[PDB]
Amino acid sequence: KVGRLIYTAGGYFRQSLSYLEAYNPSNGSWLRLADLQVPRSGLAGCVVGGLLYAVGGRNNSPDGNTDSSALDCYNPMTNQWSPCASMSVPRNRIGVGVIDGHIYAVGGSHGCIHHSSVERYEPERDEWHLVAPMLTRRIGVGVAVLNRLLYAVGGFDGTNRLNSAECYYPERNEWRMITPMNTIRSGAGVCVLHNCIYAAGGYDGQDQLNSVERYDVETETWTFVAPMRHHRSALGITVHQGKIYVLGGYDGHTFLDSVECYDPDSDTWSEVTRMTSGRSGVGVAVTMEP
Ligand SMILES: COc1cccc(S(=O)(=O)N(CC(=O)O)c2cccc(-n3ncc(C(=O)O)c3[C@H]3C[C@@H]3c3ccccc3)c2)c1
Repeated sequence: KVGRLIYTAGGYFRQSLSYLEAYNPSNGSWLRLADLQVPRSGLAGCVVGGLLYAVGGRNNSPDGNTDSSALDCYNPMTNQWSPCASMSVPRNRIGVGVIDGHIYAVGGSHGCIHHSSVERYEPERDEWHLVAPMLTRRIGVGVAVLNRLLYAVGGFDGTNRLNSAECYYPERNEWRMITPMNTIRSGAGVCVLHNCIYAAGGYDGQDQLNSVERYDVETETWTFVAPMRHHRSALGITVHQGKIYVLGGYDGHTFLDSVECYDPDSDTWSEVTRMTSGRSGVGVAVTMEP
């Protein structure tokens, strides 16, 4: 369990970014690691087998906006990125989750197209295949996995921001609606802690949010917990040693460098570190130090 870092990849400030940086909660240090081969914002990060994956996004640059179908793999042992097989379609503002060593890519946008499609990556075979699509088109969708079920939360369907959510049951290759959130959220951070799916922040169509609510998969209720100190949309999120960490985002005025940490035992947030520069739309995941 020792030696794990919080990795943040890509993001946005003025343009899409190629940064890969890793925070050590044990000593407060940040490390700058190998840049992404292509700058990307609106991507998602995940880890399988100790390897860090960067999935989808968009390269917003002065000379273009290119939505990404890319899957790239970072090995901390080598400090090198390697391309993997690309997805069927570009997916900006994507959500991803891992079930039993397989990466699920959910939703996202391609130009004005809002995807309901979903595809699954097999790392050993380096292949993507489409699975059943969601019941709703969703970009800026939050995704997390609990008890080998995959949850897609909120987002934007092309017309409305959403409080709805749904769950994918792999053995039936089927999606079902779950209880909707209390709050409309696009671009929230979604993660799993204990027996709940948490949705932190986002944009409700009017303001960036500091509220946080959690879905109890047993009781099927959404309950608010303590709000974050900072309102933020397009934040990064992960869980580490029983606590939630939120990284960066946009508060309506500033691209935040703030990293906050939620303690579920006390139901409190605290500010634990700052990123090296403010940014939004990062991918985040946890694995061993390089
Ligand atoms: C002012 O500049 C910025 C401020 C913050 C972030 C960024 S971003 O570069 O990181 N980026 C932006 C990109 O992909 O082009 C991005 C990435 C992931 C999630 C979201 N996100 N969060 C809420 C909503 C919403 O409006 O419902 C959306 C975004 C998708 C939805 C949207 C966009 C346009 C019109 C309607 C709806 C955005 C830029």
